[PDB]
Amino acid sequence: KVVARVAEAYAEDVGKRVVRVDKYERAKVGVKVGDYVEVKKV
Amino acid sequence: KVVARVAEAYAEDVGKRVVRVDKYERAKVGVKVGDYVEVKKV
Repeated sequence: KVVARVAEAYAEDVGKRVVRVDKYERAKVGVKVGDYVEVKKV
Repeated sequence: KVVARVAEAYAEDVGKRVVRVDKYERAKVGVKVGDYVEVKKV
C-alpha cells in the first residue's frame, strides 16, 4: 500500500479532480503525471 | 471509488510523503487535511 498524508490543494487546482503526487509516490504506485489514481481512506 | 488525475508535486512538497487533495475529493474519500490516504493505480 502506498500511503501519503493529505495536504490542502493549491487554489489553482481546486475543482479539477487533480491530486499532486511526487516522483517517489508516483514511482511506487506505478504512474506518471497525467495518469489517474484511486484515493482511499486508510 | 474516488479517482483523480496525477499532477506533478510542487517543489516544496517533494520528499515529504504528502499528496495534495482538494475539498471535493477529500469529502468523497472521507478525510481531512492531516489524514492519510492510500494512492493506487486505477
